[PDB]
Amino acid sequence: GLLPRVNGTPPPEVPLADIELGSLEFWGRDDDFRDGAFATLRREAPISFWPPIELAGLTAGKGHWALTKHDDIHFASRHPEIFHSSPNIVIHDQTPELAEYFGSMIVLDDPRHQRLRSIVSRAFTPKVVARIEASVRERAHRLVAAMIENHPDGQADLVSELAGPLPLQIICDMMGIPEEDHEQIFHWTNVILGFGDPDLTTDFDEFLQVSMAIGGYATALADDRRVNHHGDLTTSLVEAEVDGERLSSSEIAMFFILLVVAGNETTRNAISHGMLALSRYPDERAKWWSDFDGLAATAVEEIVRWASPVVYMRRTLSQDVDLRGTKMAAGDKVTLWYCSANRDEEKFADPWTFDVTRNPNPQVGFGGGGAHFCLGANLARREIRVVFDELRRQMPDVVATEEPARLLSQFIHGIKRLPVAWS
Ligand code: HEM
Ligand SMILES: CC(C)CCC[C@@H](C)[C@H]1CC[C@H]2[C@@H]3C(=O)C=C4C[C@@H](O)CC[C@]4(C)[C@H]3CC[C@]12C
Repeated sequence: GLLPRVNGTPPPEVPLADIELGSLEFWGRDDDFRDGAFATLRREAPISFWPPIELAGLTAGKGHWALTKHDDIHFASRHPEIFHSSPNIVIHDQTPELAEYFGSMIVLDDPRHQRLRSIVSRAFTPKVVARIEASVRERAHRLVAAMIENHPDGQADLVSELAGPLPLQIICDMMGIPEEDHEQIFHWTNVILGFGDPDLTTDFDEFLQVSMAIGGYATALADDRRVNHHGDLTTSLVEAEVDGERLSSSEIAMFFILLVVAGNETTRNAISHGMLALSRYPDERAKWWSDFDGLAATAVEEIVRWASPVVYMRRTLSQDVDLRGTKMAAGDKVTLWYCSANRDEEKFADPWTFDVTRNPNPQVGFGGGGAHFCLGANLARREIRVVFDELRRQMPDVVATEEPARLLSQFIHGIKRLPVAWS
């Protein structure tokens, strides 16, 4: 049931008049239409203004300027003195009731951002990730083995059985979340980054119920670790002193929520889109499987470029900015479309070819660099690598058998369900 594709094919041309970045219906279209829309913007309207989507649109606040060029997204990322992460990194205004749960370091500027990031950043270094490499592989090995055992007919949903669980288990392990609570945590983060998709929720009170629930989970776990320290990130949070003063319970909960949402709702889509690409372009599977360790570094970078799991991130101007002939005003919202930068014809020879040997590969799936560069980048790369190594070893012919069920989202390039089959 997988539709045939030809590597290197550009999307059909999308007329400039047909693009509505502010409509839910646009984000419901398939990737060819979306990719073609962003190609048209790069060529004919590389900076342009759009209204918020209608999803909770009455409280969204103002519209935004869309940056579609790799170099413009780079400039914005590298100059937070102009393009601020405060007050929010999605288009929607962060209302007071949302700020209760989501006013974390990701919506702060330096120096407070850096002081918060430094509490945990040593647990995400390459050498620390190398320590828990063996744990990461054991968890991936066991999940892939369970897929074979749980599905003797050789068919299953890659997302529920592997792509979701592996990153979930790792970040829960690093936070010190008990094994019995994994499913509950994943349900909550699925809803928090699925608002607007009816398979997740379209009811904002249910969203607020979930946010309440994970916030209360976080504070209860932090309260236990304050009494009895463990060697986990939650204990690092309760123990930290920023200029002699400890974090508030509110600050601890927001930080906890940031880490588990980010760890649960990103890598899984790199894996699902990676499987889809290897299914559509079998020469690339054949190349990688023939020399997994020789090709893994370039293959992992190309999977992130192809998937762009985070579609965009917002910034806010503190001064007037005249960029590429477009005059934007102090206080305007500006959006950084990584999904577009990662197809930029000025930065990639042959952007429409999925090439697991690609080098160089200046992909900005982890953002354009700078102060908020993805804290989990090293971890995510290892998570992707070990999952595909275990699929290669245990079920080398695993392939998608249907087009995926796509998450309805402007922010997250989500695959909800991906049927696969193996011999
Ligand atoms: C392939 C997987 C992932 C992708 C594509 C991705 C993408 C991103 C992007 C685009 C940003 C914003 C960068 C910027 O503003 O310049 C970000 C920030 C962040 N990510 Fe990742 N992410 C991934 C996996 C993870 C994982 C597994 C974690 C584990 C906890 C994580 C934790 C974070 C955190 C904490 C931040 C905020 C950093 C800060 O504000 O200083 N991410 N991520
Ligand atoms: C992908 C990761 C790297 C980052 C995750 C960030 C998470 C923890 C946080 C940071 C800011 C939060 C959003 C917000 O402030 C406003 C709204 C509007 C509301 O109508 C629906 C929910 C939404 C999109 C929030 C969803 C959760 C977000 C993205």
